[PDB]
Amino acid sequence: MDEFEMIKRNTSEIISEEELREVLKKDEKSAHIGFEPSGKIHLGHYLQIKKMIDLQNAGFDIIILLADLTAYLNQKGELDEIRKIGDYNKKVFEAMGLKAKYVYGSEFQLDKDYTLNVYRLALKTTLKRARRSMELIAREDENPKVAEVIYPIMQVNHAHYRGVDVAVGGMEQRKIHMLARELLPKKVVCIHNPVLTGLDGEGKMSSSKGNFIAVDDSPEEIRAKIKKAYCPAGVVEGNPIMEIAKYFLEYPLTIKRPEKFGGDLTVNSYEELESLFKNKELHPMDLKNAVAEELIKILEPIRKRLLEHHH
Amino acid sequence: MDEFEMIKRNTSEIISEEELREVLKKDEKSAHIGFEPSGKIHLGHYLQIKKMIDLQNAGFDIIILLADLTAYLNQKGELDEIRKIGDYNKKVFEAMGLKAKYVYGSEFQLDKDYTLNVYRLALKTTLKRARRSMELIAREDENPKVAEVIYPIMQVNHAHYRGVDVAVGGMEQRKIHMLARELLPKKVVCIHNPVLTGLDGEGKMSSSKGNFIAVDDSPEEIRAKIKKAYCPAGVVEGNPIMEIAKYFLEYPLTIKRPEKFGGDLTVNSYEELESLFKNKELHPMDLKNAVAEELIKILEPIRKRLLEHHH
Ligand SMILES: N[C@@H](Cc1ccc(O)c([N+](=O)[O-])c1)C(=O)O
Ligand SMILES: N[C@@H](Cc1ccc(O)c([N+](=O)[O-])c1)C(=O)O
Ligand SMILES: N[C@@H](Cc1ccc(O)c([N+](=O)[O-])c1)C(=O)O
Ligand SMILES: N[C@@H](Cc1ccc(O)c([N+](=O)[O-])c1)C(=O)O
Ligand code: NA
Ligand code: NA
Repeated sequence: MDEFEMIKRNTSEIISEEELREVLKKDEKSAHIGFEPSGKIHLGHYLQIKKMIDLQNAGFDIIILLADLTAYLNQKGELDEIRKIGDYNKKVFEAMGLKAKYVYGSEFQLDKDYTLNVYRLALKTTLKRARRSMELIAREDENPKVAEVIYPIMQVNHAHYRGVDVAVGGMEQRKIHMLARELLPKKVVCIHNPVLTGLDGEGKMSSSKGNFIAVDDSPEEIRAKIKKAYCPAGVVEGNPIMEIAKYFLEYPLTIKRPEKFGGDLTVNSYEELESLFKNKELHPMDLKNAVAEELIKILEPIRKRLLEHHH
Repeated sequence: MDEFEMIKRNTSEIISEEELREVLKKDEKSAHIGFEPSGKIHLGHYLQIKKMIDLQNAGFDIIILLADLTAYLNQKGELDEIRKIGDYNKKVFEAMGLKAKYVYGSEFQLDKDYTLNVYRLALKTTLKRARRSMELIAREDENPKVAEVIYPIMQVNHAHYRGVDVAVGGMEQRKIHMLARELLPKKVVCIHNPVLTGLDGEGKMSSSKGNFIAVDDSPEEIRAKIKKAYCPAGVVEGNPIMEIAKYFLEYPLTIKRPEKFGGDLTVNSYEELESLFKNKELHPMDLKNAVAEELIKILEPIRKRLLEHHH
């Protein structure tokens, strides 16, 4: 497993693998990701931070944007409060083990030169394209605002401003990134991570949809959340519990079961787990129980680092 | 005729007359108008400059924005060239007799605080409202750009930034001004001047439609343009020649005619002219001839001031 395969692990798409290969030959390389500050940091965040750590171990210089200004544009409240959530988010990301350069968008995104560039990009971006690129990002609004279409070109310009080699995001970011790749002189390699299904199975996992597991949830909270989750037997597609097994659990893995249900079961790989589960050889409740306990152990260091701040 | 009536002369609407009355009681009062730089200055410009001179004589401090940045947003070309046209436009406005403070939008519209305000207004302005407000302003584009909707909120913020008492524009500006009146804490009095019909009668007079009389056109040019113009007998509505008689000619006025067509005719007022013309007592060609000669004499000082620069 070389650096390229490590980086590709568990991604949905890399635009493009040949360009990424060229980047990996450089000694000095940069990757960045931006996060609108969020009041709870959940497994979707952690999946992305995990990817930044992968890149960091591949020799990348890592930048994390606390995207306070685009969060303001996306109707998340005042800037001062957004900034305070940003500082909390940074502490969580540090607790996750990421030492990086943390920057607030408003530190530079209001400079004359940045703004002039944003306006130059606004001349090249159609309203229709801008709106399409925000479909999975914009706060729901029956009356969309001008701010919605300024949002994507801020994110495009950021990649230009920083000269970063690689941009990372969830798949929800992919249309903004392909806009960047179309408009900017330097083409950024984009790495997109899968969108986690929320615990209800109804939509995507989000801080605003109340369908997430937070990295600092208590053990009892996690058990309850998993126990209630959508997880139909034989079904992997849109199964949030199977997703968690695929992206966060360490293998080989021992699923503990009562002997009257077959007793303990050791899987050496997610793919092994997947066949057992598709073949209805693994009951949803036994999967839930194992996922819950292993995730508790996975998140424990993060929760304890954050709880030590209170102590 | 007091200051209020002088200011109201030949306007299409004042939003609102009661607010304007309150402004006129102040000793220190400000009015502004903005112009995207234009390669030819025409009678539509002159009508608006005439209104600024009216205000100036009413004791208003006058500001003229050479709107280089919004012109850039509206797809009029580079900024450096736009700025050069702006400087030419200023010289024409001076030749028209307006001594004022001339400012370029880019001198201040890119400052951090200005931009932050623009983004705050973008949170309160719907895309639909922004687009509607640009219907008569935006360059024709089958694929409208994000820049189109940033444009109006720049103009709104400008009024906020300057704290001006009065904003002046053609009626094409009225939806942007009513947006300003809705969003800003200080309500600006808006004075709207009529939109001149182009010489073809087909649409509005514009620098880009080639249907205008420029203030520096030669006498022979003006005669030709007027001679070719739409001017149907008995019709005042959308008659560009009658419009010119109403907004630019001095009364009383002598229309010279051959005796075989009734001989010279003296009208003491546009309204007099209008009845003679509606009653088909005035032939279009005699109207054209008089309009042409009087307009030539009206524009002569402007043309000579500008021609003295070459000399
Ligand atoms: N769109 C990201 C936030 C973001 C990512 C990258 C960026 O460069 C910027 N930005 O420039 O403000 C913002 C989100 O959904 O959380
Ligand atoms: N179309 C997406 C947009 C969206 C998704 C998730 C979110 O958390 C937010 N949000 O915070 O505003 C917005 C949706 O399902 O709503
Ligand atoms: N919309 C005006 C130009 C303009 C008027 C007033 C203004 O404040 C600004 N502006 O702020 O850039 C621009 C035109 O059609 O020519
Ligand atoms: N809808 C208007 C917009 C417009 C009018 C006049 C103009 O000069 C320009 N322009 O310069 O782009 C634009 C039109 O008839 O085209
Ligand atoms: Na080296
Ligand atoms: Na006084």
